[PDB]
Amino acid sequence: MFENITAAPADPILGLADLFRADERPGKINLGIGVYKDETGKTPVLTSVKKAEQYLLENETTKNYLGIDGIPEFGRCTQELLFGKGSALINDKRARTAQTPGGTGALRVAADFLAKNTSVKRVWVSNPSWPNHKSVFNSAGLEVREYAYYDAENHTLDFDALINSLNEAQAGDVVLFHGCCHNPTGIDPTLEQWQTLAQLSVEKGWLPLFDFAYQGFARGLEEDAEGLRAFAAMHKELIVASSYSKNFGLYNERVGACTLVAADSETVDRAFSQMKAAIRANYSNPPAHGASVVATILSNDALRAIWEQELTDMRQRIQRMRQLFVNTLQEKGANRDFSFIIKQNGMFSFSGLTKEQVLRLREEFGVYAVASGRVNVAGMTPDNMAPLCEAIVAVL
Amino acid sequence: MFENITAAPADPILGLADLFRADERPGKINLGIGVYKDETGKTPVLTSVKKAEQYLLENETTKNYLGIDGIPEFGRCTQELLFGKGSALINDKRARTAQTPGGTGALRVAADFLAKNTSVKRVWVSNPSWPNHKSVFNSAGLEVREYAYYDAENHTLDFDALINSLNEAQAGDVVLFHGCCHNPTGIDPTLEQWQTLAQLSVEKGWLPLFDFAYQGFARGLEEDAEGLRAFAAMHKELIVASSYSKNFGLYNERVGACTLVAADSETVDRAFSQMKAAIRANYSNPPAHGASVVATILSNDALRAIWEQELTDMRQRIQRMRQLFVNTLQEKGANRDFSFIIKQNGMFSFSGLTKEQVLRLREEFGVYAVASGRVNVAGMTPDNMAPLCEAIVAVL
Ligand SMILES: Cc1ncc(COP(=O)(O)O)c(CN)c1O
Ligand SMILES: Cc1ncc(COP(=O)(O)O)c(CN)c1O
Repeated sequence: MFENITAAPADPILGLADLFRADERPGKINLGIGVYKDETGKTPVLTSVKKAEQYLLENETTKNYLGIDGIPEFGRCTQELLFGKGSALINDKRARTAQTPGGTGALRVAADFLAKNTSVKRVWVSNPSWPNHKSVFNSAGLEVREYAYYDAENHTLDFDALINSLNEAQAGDVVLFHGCCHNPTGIDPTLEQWQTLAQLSVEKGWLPLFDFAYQGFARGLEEDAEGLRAFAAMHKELIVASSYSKNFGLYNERVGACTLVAADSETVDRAFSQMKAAIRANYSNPPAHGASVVATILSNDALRAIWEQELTDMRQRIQRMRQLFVNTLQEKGANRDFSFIIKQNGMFSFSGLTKEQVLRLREEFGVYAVASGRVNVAGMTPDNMAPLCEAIVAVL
Repeated sequence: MFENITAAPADPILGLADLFRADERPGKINLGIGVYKDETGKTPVLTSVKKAEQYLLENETTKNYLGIDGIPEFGRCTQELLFGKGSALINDKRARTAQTPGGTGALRVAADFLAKNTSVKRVWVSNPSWPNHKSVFNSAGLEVREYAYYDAENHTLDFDALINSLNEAQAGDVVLFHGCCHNPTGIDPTLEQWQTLAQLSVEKGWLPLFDFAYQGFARGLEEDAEGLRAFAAMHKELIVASSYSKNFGLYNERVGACTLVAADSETVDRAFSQMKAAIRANYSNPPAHGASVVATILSNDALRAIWEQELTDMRQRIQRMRQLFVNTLQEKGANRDFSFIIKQNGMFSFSGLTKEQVLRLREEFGVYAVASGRVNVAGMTPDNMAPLCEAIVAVL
């Protein structure tokens, strides 16, 4: 049965990682990483999370299965983060949330749900995006089409190209939007651009699918949800796939959510019953520990305050590295302005380096980025910034 | 897009559960439950698990993502449980294990892997089986066909009917086997019957898929794997979907494994690369906490001993209830043979009650079983056995 199976394509991520580990040079630097690191180069467990885990160790008396949609408090806390306390969507019971194994798990549940219960055949994704978006949607039998996004000359949102691309989208297509901190570019729509897109989406009959993996890493929890909430105010229907992997530092515990929104409570409940069937046929019901930590923290005033400040510390450290990177580069020698780095949001930015410059940075200087030129600014520290920048300047 | 979606079918499980909850009668009894309960009617966190969770709280310093296939130690320990320490499959590196979100997650990964990378179109499942088997395989686009299994006259394995049924299976079809503790019947092949089936499967070109959710609940860890190991000795290729939900009491942490076996190490590694691709496009990588507890316990002599004895305590309590149920039915005036209950394995048995008897049980006596007559003998205790049996005798 298995003798003729073709090996999966290479996987550049695992990948880049292995080469970096094998590298014997001082002082090699990994900017290809996909997680947050603090100023010491570690990805610690958040203190709020440790405190919550201690509470669960002390208080859990069973591991009995959760419901298919997971912990109810997790679902309520999730909708308040997405839509805001007092949102009409919440008041009108127009939204149902399933706890999922990570943001990826939410995307796949959304995809399976749409493939089996609607006429959706196609999902529009930005070029560039997270590379697993195409894999997830194709796995459910959905075609992925790309829309233009990045102005490589100005390192900005090519808004005109975006709108032009998306005019090829038919009514009933899904259009995926990164809620904030676009991966890989760090370039997000302004609020006014979000509002324009919301209006266009209504007119053209798109189903919006928000991928919200970095809430809190651009400007703040509420600010980062402005775009989503502009869409929510304009649409009867939408889906949100959110993730707590980065903003709770809970990557490996697989903590995310798929939130379904419809015109009213009867419609969303009926539709959500099929979303639950899609979950049942995949992993049956979701892993408690990470989501329980999230619910425990979000619903406790003391823990939530500690967590919100840890998330603010992460957001602020990323911003300090963006500033320190620009200063260190090019007040000391470099190319057509790197100030675009200060305006971008989240852990990631395209550096503007070519695939060959990136290879030369790996081979000659032991500095690792992804072939697209994406760098994770949280892999930067005050201590490694000077050598990093000296290497970059050398390949310009 | 969602206005015309059809509601998912009713869900008899949630279902039975809700009706039971709402029932205001003493002394209602729930035998429809799908988990272990101890003699006090609780489903505790195992002590070994609590000890491991304390160790992880003390020692974890990151939640950074696991690899796609999860914790390596979890994989090694899983293969030793399945195949035995010193198995040729292990020595010859013919097996690859992915940590998955529960046994359900393992089944879905197997199904996606098979649908996308092989010519498999059909999976044969016993009639009866766990009702989610059909949903999982269908979700991946695979047809499910049923083979005969249960002799309702003798409360035994209808081995002739099984073999006759399966002769309609074509070469290249998947045949699913429950490894031990068949759900819902508690009826397992004898070792000689497993050996006959292993020979037949080789001759007919079936791909065996073992669903191994109750290792340790029939006779013991090694004994319960005899059937699987008889197949492993005879086949180049097979898949195992195992679960740690029941035997570690880790239901909601979603802890299972999908183990792929091929003729040699080159073939299994190449095929496993596509199994990892199937995982990546689903939930990306698996939840650490439950599997880490399992690896921590299995790889530590002290914890493993505490855990093996807790599992033995569960197996033995189930056996004591089987005996007490048969004795008490006799003593309450059932004038018929229930001795078949003593020979069946695991938490579940068909009581032999009709769907109407089961409804009458619920309505007149507040005793809840599944409509098929399946009862969970771990819902039985020395204290509730007499009323339970009085009610049953009353509807015979
Ligand atoms: C845009 C985007 N979508 C989804 C994911 C997947 O997140 P998770 O690890 O929670 O599955 C990521 C990576 N955090 C991402 O960047
Ligand atoms: C035969 C069978 N297969 C798989 C499962 C699902 O197990 P899990 O909860 O680990 O996904 C069950 C329920 N334990 C089962 O009885």
